[PDB]
Amino acid sequence: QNITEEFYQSTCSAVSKGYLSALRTGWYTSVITIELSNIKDAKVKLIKQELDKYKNAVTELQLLMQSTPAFLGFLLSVGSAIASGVAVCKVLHLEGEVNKIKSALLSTNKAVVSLSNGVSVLTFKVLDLKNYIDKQLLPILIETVIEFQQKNNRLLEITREFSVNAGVTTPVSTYMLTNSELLSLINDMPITNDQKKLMSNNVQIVRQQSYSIMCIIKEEVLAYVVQLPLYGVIDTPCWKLHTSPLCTTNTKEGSNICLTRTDRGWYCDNAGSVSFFPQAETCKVQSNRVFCDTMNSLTLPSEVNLCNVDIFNPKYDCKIMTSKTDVSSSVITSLGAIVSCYGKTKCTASNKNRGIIKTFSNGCDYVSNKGVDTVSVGNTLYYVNKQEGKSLYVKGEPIINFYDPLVFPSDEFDASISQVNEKINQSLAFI
Amino acid sequence: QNITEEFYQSTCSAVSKGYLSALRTGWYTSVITIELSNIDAKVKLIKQELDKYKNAVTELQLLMQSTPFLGFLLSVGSAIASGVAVCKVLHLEGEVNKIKSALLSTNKAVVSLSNGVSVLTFKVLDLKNYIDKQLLPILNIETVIEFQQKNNRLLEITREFSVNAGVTTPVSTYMLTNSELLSLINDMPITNDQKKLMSNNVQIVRQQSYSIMCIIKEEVLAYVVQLPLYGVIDTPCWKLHTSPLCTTNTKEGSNICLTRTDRGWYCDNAGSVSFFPQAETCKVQSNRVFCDTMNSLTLPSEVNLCNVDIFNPKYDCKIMTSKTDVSSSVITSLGAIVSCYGKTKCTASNKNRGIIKTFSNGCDYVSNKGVDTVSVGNTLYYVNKQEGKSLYVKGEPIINFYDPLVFPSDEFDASISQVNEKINQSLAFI
Amino acid sequence: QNITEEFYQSTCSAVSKGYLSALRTGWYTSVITIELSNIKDAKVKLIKQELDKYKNAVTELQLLMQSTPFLGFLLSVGSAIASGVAVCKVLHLEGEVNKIKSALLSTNKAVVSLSNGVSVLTFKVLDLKNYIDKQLLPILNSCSISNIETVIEFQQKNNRLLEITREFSVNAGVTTPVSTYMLTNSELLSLINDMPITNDQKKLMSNNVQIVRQQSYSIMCIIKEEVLAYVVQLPLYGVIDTPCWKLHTSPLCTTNTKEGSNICLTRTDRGWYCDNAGSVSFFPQAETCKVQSNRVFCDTMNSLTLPSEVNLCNVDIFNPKYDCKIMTSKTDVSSSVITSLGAIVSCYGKTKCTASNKNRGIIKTFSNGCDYVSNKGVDTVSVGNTLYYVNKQEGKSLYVKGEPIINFYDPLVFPSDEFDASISQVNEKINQSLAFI
Ligand SMILES: *[C@@H]1O[C@H](CO)[C@@H](O)[C@H](O)[C@H]1NC(C)=O
Repeated sequence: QNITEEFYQSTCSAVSKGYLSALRTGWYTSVITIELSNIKDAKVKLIKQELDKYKNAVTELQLLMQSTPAFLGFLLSVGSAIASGVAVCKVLHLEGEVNKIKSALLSTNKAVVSLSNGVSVLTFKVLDLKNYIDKQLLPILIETVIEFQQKNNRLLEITREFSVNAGVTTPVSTYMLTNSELLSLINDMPITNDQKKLMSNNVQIVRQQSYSIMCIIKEEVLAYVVQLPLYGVIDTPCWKLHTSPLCTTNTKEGSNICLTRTDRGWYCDNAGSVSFFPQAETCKVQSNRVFCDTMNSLTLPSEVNLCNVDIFNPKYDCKIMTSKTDVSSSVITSLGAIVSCYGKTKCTASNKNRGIIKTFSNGCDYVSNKGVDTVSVGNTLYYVNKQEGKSLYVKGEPIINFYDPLVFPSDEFDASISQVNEKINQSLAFI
Repeated sequence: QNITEEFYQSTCSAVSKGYLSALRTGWYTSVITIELSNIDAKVKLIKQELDKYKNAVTELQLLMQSTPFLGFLLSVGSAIASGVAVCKVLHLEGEVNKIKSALLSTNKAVVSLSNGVSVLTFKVLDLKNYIDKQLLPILNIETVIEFQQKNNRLLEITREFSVNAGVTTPVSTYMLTNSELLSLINDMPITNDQKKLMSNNVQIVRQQSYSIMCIIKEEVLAYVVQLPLYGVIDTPCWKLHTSPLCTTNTKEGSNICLTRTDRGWYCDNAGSVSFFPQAETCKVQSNRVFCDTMNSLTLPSEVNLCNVDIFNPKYDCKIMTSKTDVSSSVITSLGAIVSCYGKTKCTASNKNRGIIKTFSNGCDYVSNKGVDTVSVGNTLYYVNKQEGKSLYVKGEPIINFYDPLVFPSDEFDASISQVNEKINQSLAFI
Repeated sequence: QNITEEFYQSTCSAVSKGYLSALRTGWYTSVITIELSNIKDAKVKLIKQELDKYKNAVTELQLLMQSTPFLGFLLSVGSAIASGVAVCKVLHLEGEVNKIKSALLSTNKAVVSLSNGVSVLTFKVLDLKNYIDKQLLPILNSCSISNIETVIEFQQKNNRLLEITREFSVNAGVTTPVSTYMLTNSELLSLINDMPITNDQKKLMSNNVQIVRQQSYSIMCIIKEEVLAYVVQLPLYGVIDTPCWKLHTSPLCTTNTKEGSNICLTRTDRGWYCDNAGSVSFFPQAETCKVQSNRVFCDTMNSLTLPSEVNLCNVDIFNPKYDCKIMTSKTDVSSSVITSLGAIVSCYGKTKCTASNKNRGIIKTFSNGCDYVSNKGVDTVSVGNTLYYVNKQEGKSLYVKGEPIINFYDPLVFPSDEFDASISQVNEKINQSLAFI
């Protein structure tokens, strides 16, 4: 859609608006099964070599079944992403539970099984090795050799991925679940029509946010749980907040005070509140849609958005940190770049065909990506995002000029506007 | 075994007891060798397949060139230093020849290196034998397939080493098969109790092992597999869960917070306590916790007193202060800690019965008995359904003992005594 | 070369000198293309099974094309693949793939001038349209082919496409390091050789191809007009052979008997330092650099540009030209730092801190405070219940004797728990506390 961005000179921050939400709120757990076979000349020797790989893969999966679960980011909660999948896997260890799946997939490769614990799970049979080995390889004991290696390949690959990932893999590979299997799983998933179209148009993002959990191998059946994301929040407004240090620009070194907004990250409207994602690298952006997981979020009142327009508003205590580290840095935003230039650092913005077109002076400034290709801060070169969108420069006096350095708390790790004001009042009273 | 858990309302923390230790204290380094060879429509497939072998050897030669809350207090070390030491020995003249001669008659031998380390040495793939007897005279489609199967493991080993800078972890089944690993464990010069432990957790051994690409010389490809030795076994371990503890005043901006920063895994070890500040560095198998002592801090055993009496004089319990009253939850072994502040909706529900506990402002705790999920704001967390008894130790939140006008807020890494010291300095000025 | 190291007892820090720089400063973007074909008995089942893998890989690549893209907290925020994504955005323009398609008609290697002006080297590393249209089209248009060699030849020919699709699928279309399937050694060396760079840069990249792979990105881009194109982003080393040094720091605390009365001080400016264009490139997280013997490969994106006077903090932490960065606390836990030619040991409380030889046992027992031991005769360092191995690399260590600067401060007014402070900031806070008295 229409992505916009506003830079606030007063607080050295920028907000990118125009995004749509796709927040993970639930999990769909499906049981993927592979039917195995009960096993007690140069060409035939190749079959036994390939058959030993099958026997080793089963043994490795048995050993694998034993060892298996069966800025403000430090404020996040502690949870287990695969807990719902582990619950389905625990049920499969009950007596007769695997037989239910085995009987449901006797005539077809796709059925809905109601487990004993009550969970109704869609179950696939993606590879039938019992059918192949018992009917094609059992009576014998070059086309058979080649056909066997291709058919047996998927079991070997699934075993390798599970082995080097403690039985839990993410993203879900095409060997764990092919595109046709995943798309058909999405189509028959008991979800909204908006969710079906969303997941179908973003199959890769679904893979990256899914888990494959090695579960059980019993009664000639290998079963693993594929945990797919359910996006219960769709098409609500999201915005990304970029922050950078804001310092005074006094010439004499060591007399400068700094202030940095610590509330950077992704913000999305969610159920009357705002889901705040402090580590923006945990979200995946597709054009104008941002895919996040609510497990990596903090639930904040919607008034937190007021800190972008008025950092001194009384309705929300805007979070900042203070220091005297006036080092130069840059933040590449969605439609531009924030440049915090201090000291003797060379800060420029250049175009690919013409060289330097803007020289940044001391302080915090901003340039849009229109006509700009790269930004240099010191000895480092940064490439700006070339995505289309309008940027708006909101002129304002840097709020750091409002503070007296003699009483400014110049080392607050995780403070706020009111917290700094309270400390100033205590220091001024002593004077 | 018997997993128990105690929640301390006074300090907003919980301890899960009943675990047994398995701490990595040493390394066993083994030298894994693959013997290499110095080098029609159907033969065109062989020459294409032979180039894959030739490129993998060339790639390994280029690879040989490139030689191999309180977590910020951890020490700086190299996990593969012991394996690299063995790899440095293999570059000496005649050192590879000893391994080459020791594996002439068998695929498994114990070689004493020049530096003194006695290492078990495997020959897992013999390509010189295959190439010299079947492919040398030729330069039958069955031979082509036989070559691809024999050469497959070398391509995979080269592939894994290439995208991992020559050091891979966990050790894949291509670096070391289960039979090779089990036989390596069986002939390892360790106790029979340690052999059974490593054999019953071979995958965990893989996850805590390293494969170090080493040398390719004199028709021999050698890489070092570094297996963990668990020198601390079956000592008591406990996990400490912490969550922010804040006052619950209605008027915004007048609240102070306090959080115990000493969360993580704790295990008894040689008269002291090994403290693992980042609990994600340990692997739990039922009631046994596998950690690496390299990710631990050695603390006096009196650190345990912080759970029963945070104001005890024997240990200065570590805390951090702030005014960030955001709501959060911690899923423990047998329950969940919920820090609910402001206007946040914090509840605990059953899937068939709905909400059974509504958390009020402050720090509280719910056991997993009858509870399936915990909701804090817009986030849903699932509790552990494992069986075990929880004990709720009623207590006045210690944050109520402090005067907010002199309370040192925004202390990044402080302690009980350190906060008291700043309060006395602030009170004296008044 | 000659690696040396100096330990400063006064500040509980060590500097390792003698390294040479190889800093990533720019990106070279090349377009790697694979020409694909438009496609409408026991063996025919094998060919169609292998043909379905080709068709499934193309579909997966299409879905993949749809979804297209101590002081480290002070580092700048950027996108490492922005330059490659910018080139990939150009390839979505009409007729842009056709230009590449026509430019690689006669050769497998050509320089294409894009519409926006960027000149990119373009490779054709695999021609599947040539194989399928000439060998597989007549067979399927009739069936029942009788020599099995064609089936094996097809799967081997199709193998590289399957692997590239697999790596791109489980990595969101961006892979790093660049595998040999994305770009073979022969392809990479020829790409390096024809890269319009200095001969010094060519020799450096050729002798360290693995580091080039590890510092490169492969970005899946577009699949259109029977052409699969992905962008490989290779590192440009614009800073070469300048002096580098690594600064190791450890907490420096007092050793008072009464518990809880001790103050601590730690230099926070640890990391890699390299001379660069009159300033110093400072890499606070040293784990982001790769060391090859005595050459250090870093990426400037993980660096801060500091004035060269920052080096004065190693010889005189109280110098007036640069405000040396420190942090203060009262956390007297024991820890160790393994340096290039030794080990720093901060031993506090009742912890057992020793340095031992495997054949000779303990040769140094550390007392309370911060000390240092060289790797001469030392194999391991033990702090508490943890064992660390020292580097056995040859080199001279110099012990710069000095009284620990923490003894210069009065604990009653010492500003404890300063998360990110400095020498001057601590002095300023002390002066305000002393004025109140
Ligand atoms: C302050 O000093 C007194 C003794 O003078 C001591 O009892 C107290 O614990 C100290 N701390 C506080 C917070 O009062």
